[PDB]
Amino acid sequence: MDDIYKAAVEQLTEEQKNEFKAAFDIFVLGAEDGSISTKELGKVMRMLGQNPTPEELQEMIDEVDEDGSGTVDFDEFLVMMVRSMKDDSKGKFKRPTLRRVRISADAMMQALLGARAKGHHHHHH
Ligand SMILES: NCCCCCNS(=O)(=O)c1cccc2c(Cl)cccc12
Ligand SMILES: [Ca+2]
Repeated sequence: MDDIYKAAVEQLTEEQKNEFKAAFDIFVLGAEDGSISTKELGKVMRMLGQNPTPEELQEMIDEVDEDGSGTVDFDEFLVMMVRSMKDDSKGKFKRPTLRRVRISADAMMQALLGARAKGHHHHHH
């Protein structure tokens, strides 16, 4: 959990936090810990059209899980979304060998939000 990523979470207004909070609750649907785990990840990813395995699911969480928690909480959840945005938005550093996982974090949110097709006002974009 980098300070920059942490700041990004706090940089979110009440509406922004509320919107993400809703996704978090859904993400951890049935979660005993309340954090996004492999079980929750698999279900969420399944909706996105993915079929990752438990080992793969844990790896994903590990991507945003810097504390070695093993699960993605509210902090990691926002960080994961911010991480992707920060990349295209900035993409500073960029280690060698290139980066993998072209999965769109925004795309996942759309699946999680659902809304019977009409996910939020289309005018918002
Ligand atoms: N531009 C960097 C993209 C990284 C952000 C997304 N990472 S991801 O492995 O594709 C991913 C997608 C959806 C849910 C995830 C969760 Cl819940 C945890 C870790 C990674 C996840
Ligand atoms: Ca954690």
